Amino acid sequence: PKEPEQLRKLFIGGLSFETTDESLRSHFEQWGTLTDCVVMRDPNTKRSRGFGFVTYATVEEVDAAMNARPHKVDGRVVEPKRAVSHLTVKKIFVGGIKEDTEEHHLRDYFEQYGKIEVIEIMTDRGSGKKRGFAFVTFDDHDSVDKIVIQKYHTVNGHNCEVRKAL
Ligand SMILES: CCNC(=O)Nc1cc(C)on1
Repeated sequence: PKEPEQLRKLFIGGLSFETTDESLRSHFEQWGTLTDCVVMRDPNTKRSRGFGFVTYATVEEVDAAMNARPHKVDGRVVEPKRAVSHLTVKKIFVGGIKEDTEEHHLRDYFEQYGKIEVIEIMTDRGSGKKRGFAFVTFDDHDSVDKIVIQKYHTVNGHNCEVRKAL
């Protein structure tokens, strides 16, 4: 069936106060079918709060919208972010990789979530032996957001624990 609606939403900050439900929709419909599209407004003045959200029909459409950043909506560059279970970070902890996991294993898997800038396989300060965890730093937070919402990560045959770092 359909992916949970929470995973199909983009929360859009930094809107022009002149953006409306209609103009936000016309912009973001370029990347998929929108089942919902709302500019948040003050209940008394109706003046925009400067943020809103859109809901796509599928997660692949969310991906397409996020891959089309930067978005200039009604003349202003906006800030779309998905929902995670917002702590906006570019680095993940990857645990459970044991002693046989190498940089290329982590790179070949994680590079499909985003552009990698740093891979740090953690070693023991005294012995140099691998400790069984690593950190991966990407150029942008959406990679991390996609990663942490997955139930499972399999790298080098290991079932890994992945969380946002710092
Ligand atoms: C700034 C983008 N929006 C959010 O982070 N949260 C929201 C937006 C609506 C609506 O409800 N929560």
